[PDB]
Amino acid sequence: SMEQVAMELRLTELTRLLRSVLDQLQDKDPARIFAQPVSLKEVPDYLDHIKHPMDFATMRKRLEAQGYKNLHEFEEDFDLIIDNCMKYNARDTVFYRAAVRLRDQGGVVLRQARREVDSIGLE
Ligand SMILES: Cc1cc(NC(=O)C2CC2)on1
Ligand code: NA
Repeated sequence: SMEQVAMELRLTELTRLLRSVLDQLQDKDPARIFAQPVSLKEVPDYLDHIKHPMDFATMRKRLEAQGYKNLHEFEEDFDLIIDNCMKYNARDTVFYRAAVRLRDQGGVVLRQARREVDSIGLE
């Protein structure tokens, strides 16, 4: 149907916006601490601590499959990256501190992203 095509166009446009958002958020992780899944070779007990691992590569996979239907779903995964890190790692670590900085700098990007999604009507 034409209606189905219209919704699919909206999803494609949301995906384009979120790709730009994801690139901007990842730029706020210059150490690439969140670029890939936490290594279970490096951290064998990780899944005993963290029930829903997340990282930028995993987000990008979902994104290019158009697996984010709205901004909320995308933000949920971004928040997992930060929240998982701040639980597993202590306050005085480069890991925890990278998450705090990503959260703070990322908030700015996401604030304007919400306006664009609403204004254009992408969800
Ligand atoms: C625990 C834990 C580890 C990480 N990140 C990394 O180790 C990437 C390679 C630098 O995030 N949380
Ligand atoms: Na902790």
